[PDB]
Amino acid sequence: ELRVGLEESELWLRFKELTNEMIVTKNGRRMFPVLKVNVSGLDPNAMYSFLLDFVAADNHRWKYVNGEWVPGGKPEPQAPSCVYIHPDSPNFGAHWMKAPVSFSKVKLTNKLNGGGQIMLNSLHKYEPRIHIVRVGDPQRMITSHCFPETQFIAVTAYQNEEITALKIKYN
Ligand SMILES: CCN1CCC(Nc2ccccc2F)CC1
Repeated sequence: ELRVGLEESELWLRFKELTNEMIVTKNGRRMFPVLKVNVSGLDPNAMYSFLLDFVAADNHRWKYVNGEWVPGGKPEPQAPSCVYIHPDSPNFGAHWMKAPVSFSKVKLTNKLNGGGQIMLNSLHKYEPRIHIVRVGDPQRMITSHCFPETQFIAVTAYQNEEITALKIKYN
């Protein structure tokens, strides 16, 4: 049976209970925490690519008011559906299962300025989503896992001083 497990879930949860925030910039910013998963039940012999995208969680934006995140207006038009290809792609099931799959290099941006960055809209809540794509499959079979522990709001600057502090503490 295919299982994809979130690594460092108790670290994600510490951020999620404050409401998690990820910085977006012109040139793109790496995430902290880093999204990492453990995989079992792939065909060790088969070849697969790992994809990461970010799903919009709400039909509204958010605002940090009196130390509380609250609904903050109508959404911006959906961000362009950007997909990040894990740099080990394509590779054997055995490769993906022998050690946690780490998306350490992905960069979140608020400007389309290339370099395989992911464009997100400031003050919008997103949920990371990993896809496993079997290579050479005439059926183009894909599997999708969502990680609700990893939800965050995209921000141009941290709003919660406690998130600023957690980021420095654990990073
Ligand atoms: C005290 C509770 N806390 C335990 C440690 C933390 N884990 C963690 C910290 C830094 C790097 C990697 C990690 F997994 C998750 C929650």
